[PDB]
Amino acid sequence: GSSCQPGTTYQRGCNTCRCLEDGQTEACTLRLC
Repeated sequence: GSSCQPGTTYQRGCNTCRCLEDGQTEACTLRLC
């Protein structure tokens, strides 16, 4: 398995994240929480 499952969506605390196609990178929002 990779560090995230590509295409999955979840939260990191108050931020929303998406696992990118390489399963080793994620796109998150920029809230301070």
